Amino acid sequence: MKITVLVGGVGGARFLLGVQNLLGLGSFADGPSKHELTAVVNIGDDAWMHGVRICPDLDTCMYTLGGGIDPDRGWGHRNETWNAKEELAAYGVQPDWFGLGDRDLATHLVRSQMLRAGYPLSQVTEALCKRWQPGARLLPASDERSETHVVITDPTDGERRAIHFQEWWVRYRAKVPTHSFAYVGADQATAGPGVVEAIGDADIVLLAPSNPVVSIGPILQIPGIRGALRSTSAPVIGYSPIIAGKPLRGMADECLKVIGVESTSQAVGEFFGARAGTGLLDGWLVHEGDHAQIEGVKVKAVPLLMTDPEATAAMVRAGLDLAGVS
Amino acid sequence: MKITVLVGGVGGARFLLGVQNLLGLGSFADGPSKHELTAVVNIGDDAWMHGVRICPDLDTCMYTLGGGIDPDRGWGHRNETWNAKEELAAYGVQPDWFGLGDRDLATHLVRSQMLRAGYPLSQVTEALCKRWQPGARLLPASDERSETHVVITDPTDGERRAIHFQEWWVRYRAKVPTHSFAYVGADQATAGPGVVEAIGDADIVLLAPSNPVVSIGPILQIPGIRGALRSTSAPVIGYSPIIAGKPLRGMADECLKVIGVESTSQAVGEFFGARAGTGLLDGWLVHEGDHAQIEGVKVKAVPLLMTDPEATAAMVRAGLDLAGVS
Ligand SMILES: Nc1nc2c(ncn2[C@@H]2O[C@H](COP(=O)(O)OP(=O)(O)O)[C@@H](O)[C@H]2O)c(=O)[nH]1
Ligand SMILES: Nc1nc2c(ncn2[C@@H]2O[C@H](COP(=O)(O)OP(=O)(O)O)[C@@H](O)[C@H]2O)c(=O)[nH]1
Ligand SMILES: [Ca+2]
Ligand SMILES: [Ca+2]
Ligand SMILES: [Ca+2]
Repeated sequence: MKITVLVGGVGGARFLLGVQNLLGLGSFADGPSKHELTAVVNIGDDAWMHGVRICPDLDTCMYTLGGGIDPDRGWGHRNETWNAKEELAAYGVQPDWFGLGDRDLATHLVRSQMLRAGYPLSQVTEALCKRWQPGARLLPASDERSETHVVITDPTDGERRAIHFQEWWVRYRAKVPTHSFAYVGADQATAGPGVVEAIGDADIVLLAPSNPVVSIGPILQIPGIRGALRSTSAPVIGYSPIIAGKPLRGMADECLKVIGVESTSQAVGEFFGARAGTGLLDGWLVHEGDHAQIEGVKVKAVPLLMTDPEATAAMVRAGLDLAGVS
Repeated sequence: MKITVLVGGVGGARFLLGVQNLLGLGSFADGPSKHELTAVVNIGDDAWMHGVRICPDLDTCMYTLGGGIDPDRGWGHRNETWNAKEELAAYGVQPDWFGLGDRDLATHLVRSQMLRAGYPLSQVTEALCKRWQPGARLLPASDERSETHVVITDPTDGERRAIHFQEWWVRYRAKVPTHSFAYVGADQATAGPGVVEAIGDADIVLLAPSNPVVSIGPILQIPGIRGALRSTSAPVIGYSPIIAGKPLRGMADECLKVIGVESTSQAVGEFFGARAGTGLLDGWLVHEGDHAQIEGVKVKAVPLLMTDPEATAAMVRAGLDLAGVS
């Protein structure tokens, strides 16, 4: 009755909604349910901005599962203003690095106050979730700092520099040469409380169809997490993030391009690799029409579009079935 | 050429406007400036709230002189939203009695980030004033903490408790039994950069008609400040904050009664005292019709209402005339 999903970004929050819908959790619950859902959440995008600690992936899961996301825009709070961001721009600090809405900042004020008072991020999340009540256990992949940076050629002096992923995404992406990722702090981090337990005891471990390099990937750089994934008796089912068939055939993933990986279901599959060898996957699900073949990994094409909680629920069901878990 | 004024918040900023209008400074500038205005600003109400440092008196002066104060509000940004505050409330956090505005939060966020990075308050203030361009030098009375505390009878248990001025002023509105004030940190606080020099090199020092107990008084408890005022070659001219029979906005009547001082123009003058003896004053201006007399103190009744910058400008000149300053 126990599911563990590794998540990051808007895509990860959407996948958890599918999981909740399938198992009657959170907003989809009718009576109190038979299953518990644990999310291991990326902290690679977390940063200190304007003296406050911002954790996007944990916040997006928490807001999404708590029913706080504006349905029209698809991100942020309902009835959101950006007045504090406006005054910051007048002050001269750069505030486009993250949405930084007024309602959003309240979360940041509360979290930063707890962190300064000695509460670890996992407990900070528990405290916020008492209000949001997402219907899932949102575990930060670590309580220690592990921030995704991008190494660029700085155009002001030609030097290699690491830039926080969020600054790279708004300002430098596609505008200067970019050489690699750095996981600043990862080597000094331990897996967050209950993360290795959640991976160890699960009936199944699901990799949401999030960005492989910068959403799932950074979770894997946290010491101990990869080991828990390679050892657990639970089947490990991955979902491909590559959806073909778009107008003009789509665009390659920019973060995959940094590490030189093609934007195909086959390449992302090899990226995570086979548990039978040195990799992470037992199963790899791809969208209708797509193909992959990887020595040791069971691949199945099924509809992989998170159109709505009901479509996402079907996708989760295809994961359980391919694992052989009920 | 050089004016130094000691100020509180709304009263202090309004008086500073009169000085600027008289001397063509700031928003009143109309050609090359011939005088420089320095404000020594109360830091007694400064507090850490929701993890950010609030400097009310410094901000009011800065907002007012910078044209960012909605006239109807009297303090705070114009077109101000309280969304973040509403969210803070949704989260169940304390203190819930103290409203932080969305536009106002940006000031606090920038100040807090800089103070935590090792910047002193004087440097933070100049940094903030580069945007606002107040047309005056806003000197925090100290860069060290010097916070006004209040001894009350707590109405929930009948026990004596000390509380920060913000709780006394904002939460209870001075309507709880109040026994004394404490200037916690004043003896340990060094006079802020340029504050002693501003008092020393001034042609005239003006005590603005701000709260005497909780606005001007707390400045005078900073050991260096009091010494400079009785030491400086400049005449020291004070303005009574009490208009006999004319209740003025604020709680100067409540704060005077705590220290056992009568609410009359003569009484506040006596509180500040005469430089000829143990005091600070050379001159004391009271409203037309009021009668006062302090041995060693030149007293003159003049129109003392800050209805608009021009009336205040007159009030400034009445100071200069009574001093004998051009
Ligand atoms: N398979 C699949 N992937 C999706 C779908 N919607 C979004 N994605 C993936 O979700 C990823 C979004 O990155 P994510 O880790 O969630 O961070 P985000 O940009 O904040 O959403 C993209 O790489 C997409 O390929 C979907 O319906 N199906
Ligand atoms: N003489 C005089 N005093 C005034 C006038 N308007 C307000 N005040 C005084 O200004 C004081 C507030 O100044 P201050 O302490 O700087 O304001 P706060 O910091 O916002 O409380 C009040 O206690 C009033 O007595 C006026 O027109 N004339
Ligand atoms: Ca299509
Ligand atoms: Ca004040
Ligand atoms: Ca000190």
